Amino acid sequence: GWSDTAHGVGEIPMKTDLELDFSLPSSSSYSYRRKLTNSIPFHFQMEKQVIHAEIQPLGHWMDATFNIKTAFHCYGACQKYSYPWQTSKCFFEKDYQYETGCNPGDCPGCTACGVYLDKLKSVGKAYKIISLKYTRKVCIQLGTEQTCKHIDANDCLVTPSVKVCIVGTVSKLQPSDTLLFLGPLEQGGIILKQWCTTSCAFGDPGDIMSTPSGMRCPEHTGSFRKICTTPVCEYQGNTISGYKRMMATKDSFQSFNLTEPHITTNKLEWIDPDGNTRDHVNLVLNRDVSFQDLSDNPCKVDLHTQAIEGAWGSGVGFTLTCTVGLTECPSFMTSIKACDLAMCYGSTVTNLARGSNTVKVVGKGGHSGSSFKCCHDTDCSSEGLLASAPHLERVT
Amino acid sequence: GWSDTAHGVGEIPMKTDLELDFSLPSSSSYSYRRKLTNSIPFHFQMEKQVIHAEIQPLGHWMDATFNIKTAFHCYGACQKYSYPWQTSKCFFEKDYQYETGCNPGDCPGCTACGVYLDKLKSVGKAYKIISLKYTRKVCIQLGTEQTCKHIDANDCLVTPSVKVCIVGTVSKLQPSDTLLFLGPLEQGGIILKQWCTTSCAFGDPGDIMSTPSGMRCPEHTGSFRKICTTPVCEYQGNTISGYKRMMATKDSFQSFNLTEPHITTNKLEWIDPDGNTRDHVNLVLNRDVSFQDLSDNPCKVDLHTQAIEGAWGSGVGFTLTCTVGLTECPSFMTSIKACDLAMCYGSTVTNLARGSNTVKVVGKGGHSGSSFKCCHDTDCSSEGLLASAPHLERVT
Amino acid sequence: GWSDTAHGVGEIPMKTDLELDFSLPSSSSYSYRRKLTNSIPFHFQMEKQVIHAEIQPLGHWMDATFNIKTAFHCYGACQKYSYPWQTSKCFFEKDYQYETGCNPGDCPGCTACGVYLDKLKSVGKAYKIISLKYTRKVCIQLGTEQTCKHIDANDCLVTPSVKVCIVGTVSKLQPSDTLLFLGPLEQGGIILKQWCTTSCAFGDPGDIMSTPSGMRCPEHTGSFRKICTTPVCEYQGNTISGYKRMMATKDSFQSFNLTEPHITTNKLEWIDPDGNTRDHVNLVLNRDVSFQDLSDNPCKVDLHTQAIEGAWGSGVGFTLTCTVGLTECPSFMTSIKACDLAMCYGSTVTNLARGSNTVKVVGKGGHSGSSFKCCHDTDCSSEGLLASAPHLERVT
Ligand SMILES: *[C@@H]1O[C@H](CO)[C@@H](O[C@@H]2O[C@H](CO)[C@@H](O[C@@H]3O[C@H](CO[C@H]4O[C@H](CO)[C@@H](O)[C@H](O)[C@@H]4O)[C@@H](O)[C@H](O)[C@@H]3O)[C@H](O)[C@H]2NC(C)=O)[C@H](O)[C@H]1NC(C)=O
Ligand SMILES: *[C@@H]1O[C@H](CO)[C@@H](O[C@@H]2O[C@H](CO)[C@@H](O[C@@H]3O[C@H](CO[C@H]4O[C@H](CO)[C@@H](O)[C@H](O)[C@@H]4O)[C@@H](O)[C@H](O)[C@@H]3O)[C@H](O)[C@H]2NC(C)=O)[C@H](O)[C@H]1NC(C)=O
Ligand SMILES: *[C@@H]1O[C@H](CO)[C@@H](O[C@@H]2O[C@H](CO)[C@@H](O[C@@H]3O[C@H](CO[C@H]4O[C@H](CO)[C@@H](O)[C@H](O)[C@@H]4O)[C@@H](O)[C@H](O)[C@@H]3O)[C@H](O)[C@H]2NC(C)=O)[C@H](O)[C@H]1NC(C)=O
Repeated sequence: GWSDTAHGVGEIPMKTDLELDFSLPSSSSYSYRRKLTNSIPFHFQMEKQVIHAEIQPLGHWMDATFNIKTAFHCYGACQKYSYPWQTSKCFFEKDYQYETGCNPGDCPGCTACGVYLDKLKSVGKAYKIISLKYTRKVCIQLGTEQTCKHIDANDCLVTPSVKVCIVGTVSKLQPSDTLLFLGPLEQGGIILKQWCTTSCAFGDPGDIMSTPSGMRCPEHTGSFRKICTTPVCEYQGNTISGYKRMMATKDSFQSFNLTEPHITTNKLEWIDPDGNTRDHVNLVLNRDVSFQDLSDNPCKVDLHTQAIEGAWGSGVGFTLTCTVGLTECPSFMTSIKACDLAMCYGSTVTNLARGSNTVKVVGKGGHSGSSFKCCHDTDCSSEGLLASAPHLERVT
Repeated sequence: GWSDTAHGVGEIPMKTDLELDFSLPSSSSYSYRRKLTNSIPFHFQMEKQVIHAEIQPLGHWMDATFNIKTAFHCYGACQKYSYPWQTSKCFFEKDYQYETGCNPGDCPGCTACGVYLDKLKSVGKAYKIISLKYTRKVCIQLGTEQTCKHIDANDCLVTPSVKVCIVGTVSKLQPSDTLLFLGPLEQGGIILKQWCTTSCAFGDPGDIMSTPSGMRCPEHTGSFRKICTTPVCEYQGNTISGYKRMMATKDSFQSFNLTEPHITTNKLEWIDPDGNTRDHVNLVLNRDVSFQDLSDNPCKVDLHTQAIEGAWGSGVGFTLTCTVGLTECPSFMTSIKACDLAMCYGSTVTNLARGSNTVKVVGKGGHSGSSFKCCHDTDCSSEGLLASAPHLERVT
Repeated sequence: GWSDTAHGVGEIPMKTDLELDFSLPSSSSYSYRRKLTNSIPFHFQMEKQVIHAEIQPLGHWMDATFNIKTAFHCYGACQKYSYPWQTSKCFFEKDYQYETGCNPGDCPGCTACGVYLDKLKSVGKAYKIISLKYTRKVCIQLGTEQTCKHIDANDCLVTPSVKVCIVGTVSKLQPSDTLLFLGPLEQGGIILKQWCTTSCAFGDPGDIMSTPSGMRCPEHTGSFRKICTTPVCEYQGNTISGYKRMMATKDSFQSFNLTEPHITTNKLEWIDPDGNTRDHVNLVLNRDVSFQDLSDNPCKVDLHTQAIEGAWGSGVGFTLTCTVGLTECPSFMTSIKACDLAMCYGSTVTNLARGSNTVKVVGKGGHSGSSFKCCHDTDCSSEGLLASAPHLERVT
């Protein structure tokens, strides 16, 4: 039956006017100009590849000094007086109250132990990658008709007589990677496969995180001990911060650079300047009547967003229930996408029958204000649906 | 010399009857029907891509409550009486016996500390990915001759006059990834790059694991302390379970969905419903006498499984020593595979000489009952060999 | 304008003499011989793929036994006497001096605790992967003119009349992976995604590391306690070494084998014997005057290395400032590379104008003696620059 999922052409090579087959750096453009005989001008322009990363913003990674202080007062109870470290942003406290052999002179009590972090200094911003999308802008002008589109990696553009396909194993960054920028985005980031998430301890990568909703403080896994002169508190645990431990071995981690980067709340956009990342590009110009666009179809698709579940800004994603009506075709195998005002975040291939169908699409990314709509090609539903906030909370 | 490792054709494009070049979603089929002139019917059917993951079954991940109880009895010795927590599936015990200042009234002893987990609830099944294989079923009918085969990704099918090649960077899942299904497989899983393996502590991802051979209990890394009234036990360590720590930040991890999934002891089979994963498909129909199958060869290959070492169900794999006899050809460069009744798990390219050769193939996956045989194309040895059980034991 | 970044050709398929399109194992060669009519001999030889991994050498991973000893002497002070474990390569010490109820008989003192590791045995060498590069040697002989080059994956070779392109999702190993060889390289390695780097504790993968600059000892995160007869030291912490914990579950990790491997200080070179890794190969022989090499250009490029910053042997890399003069062309979009005597480590695509330009290239890898030069094609600067030593130190 009919289907538009195949993005490509059927051709007779004998009838092909021109074929291009080359490898191009991701960071390179390409321009080709030849006059086609009848003279007909012909222009093929491919732009630099653009990386689109849906990111979770993690805030500022913090450096700090580890401190422990004892406070022994002979007065009654431990809670009745408070202690100097309790003004710190992050402190962990243990109180040895009404226990014993340990009384210093003049005291016939409370022994307050306190570990806290001060000299807090931001060392860079961190982002966790939800999804990655690689696109290139391609413009084709055959005579007086121009066609421009943004082509995804491993996808093809089909015009009445030109087919342009890209194929590239471009994938240095991975989803759920953690990007750390010690400076402005322009100066590049560091990829960290290890970054604390479910069990952030002091000294872990990402231990102290200054977020917009306040500070996020690491647990101290060491053990306390009361020494018995006035008692002194002792802590057996990690003293050195996660930042200092990473910088000491910093050259162990993978960097990645960014040219002209643009950033929003949930998305990072740049061009990778590494000229070694190459994809394969194939262009075929074939003006014969037998040059068939494989995606041609007389089918019509009506879209309505039925329901939504799941979260925005999540590597788990959201699930979008679509009501897809099909007319003018007995069946039609196609792709239905989840898109908002900005762009799309996921697609599902279904086999549609005459009449109404129900189609569920899993999207990944988006923000609080994204109104995700069911989309086909450039046709989306009239209405969109907001998703739930993502669960990204330390348990502490 | 001769060689069948190249899966493809040499053609004259002028003599090509038809060429198809398109990108297709992994989750999409494709059908093409054109009448070839002489009329000759021609049908090209490509099916959805099927993901084959050799998995290590890890059992049920468990949620639990952390408990600590003290038991002080004045009677002699600590071992002589046992304690209530010792019926729990997972408990860790420390006994302060015959030590000191700490005696409560009426006692002129044993102080039993016990941390244990109860309210154990299964929260999902977990699997570690050994290997990944992406296949598509392709059927070609030129006139009255039909050819169907399952093509691996980045491989080609060659018929007397048709060449079909697939090229796809399809690889979202990675080997040694950990898949967690909070529900039935149908409802999808979560990818976890961090999952405890060599040092499972309480609070780690995968801390409490209910396996078929019984329970697998996490270590508690905290420290004990006897407080001195009857003595009270104190524990400085993580109280919150790994499950609760992950759910609190669940939206941080990558999901993956599965359509019509099928599961065995060591293998998970499904179709990825994400329509954004696209591979490149190229078909060439060329009926000219100069259309040469590059893998054509008059060579004959005899197979015998010599020995085996290594383990089934292991990402390290097993090594299969093959005795490969070659006749009717001076040399022959080919691929020798390790396959069982179900399918194949690895292949090795060698350069064979006239007579007997020894060829070692590394396979990954399989199960206890798999009888791995040396195979060439569809020809395998008569006899197979069982492999060793995999070493997948916590040290505890 | 002009550009040589596109490695490929523009052709008329009708005028094509011969086209090859096949998939080949990475571990396979290929040879094709046909006589071209006028007879003209034609030879196309493709060699096995070669993996080039820039590695950071980590030294010998060590197995050990965990020991704890108490030393109580009644004499004055703890420092005045030293203790037997202090000859061990790795020991961690805690001294309970001048504290209290605990005095054994004949003593009216010092209680020395000592945890140490002995029976140290090397269990294998470990390497962290900086970067990966996949190359194949390809030779083309059309009549009396031969052209040989080493082609990178996803790149094309262009001769006056032949175009050879490779496209392959070949990427089992990943950058910043950790390779462990329990034996000689020939016998294969194990990939470890978890390998301690910023917080190496006893029991972590890679806990005890014998490096050329001496030993690297793990921290012991447990807690000490003085028991009160002469006092006994107690340690609550992990007793079992990282090696023993991995071997107990060894079959959980991914292996990779190596044929004829060659190793230097900063680079590992081999051929992957897995015959399932396949890339796509396309050859086009087209001797028509319209067969245009897309990289043809009359431009000339002068090179001078301006400055360098960053480190050799680092997954973060070094930044190379190049002075690139352009003559004979108004503009020229090209690739400028960072290479030393051995090979290249990175490239940057720029748009050059008439006259002098400044171009910054990020390289990854190299060694202490590498003199990195700015390069274009096979033309490099006369002078090179040394980079800084990488920061790869445990904080301890
Ligand atoms: C591609 O990305 C790379 C990583 O994102 C970029 O590397 C960065 O390049 C900058 C610019 O040179 C370096 O900054 C330099 O730092 C050194 C040393 O300073 C360090 O030490 C002091 C003292 O402890 C400390 O206070 C600093 O904060 C630093 O930690 C200075 O001497 C220089 O003058 C300059 O400030 C970065 O260090 C470096 N990043 C890393 C991780 O090494 C690279 O430049 C990018 N290249 C391009 C072309 O975009
Ligand atoms: C693709 O895969 C995704 C992940 O595998 C799928 O996401 C899952 O979708 C189901 C169906 O809606 C969700 O189940 C819902 O859960 C919410 C909330 O329940 C949670 O909280 C309660 C209370 O704490 C707890 O008891 C539960 O166990 C849950 O933890 C309910 O309100 C709903 O009625 C429904 O039960 C899953 O939560 C969700 N998974 C995740 C990880 O979020 C997705 O549906 C798949 N899509 C397709 C098309 O296959
Ligand atoms: C591809 O790579 C694989 C991994 O690098 C290779 O697997 C290795 O193959 C060798 C050769 O057979 C095995 O060595 C064998 O070990 C067993 C058991 O010995 C173990 O136990 C003892 C006692 O505890 C201990 O002392 C040893 O050190 C071992 O830990 C012996 O019975 C055999 O005689 C032989 O020595 C390796 O064990 C195995 N590696 C792993 C991780 O299992 C594989 O051979 C490679 N194949 C090719 C074709 O290159």
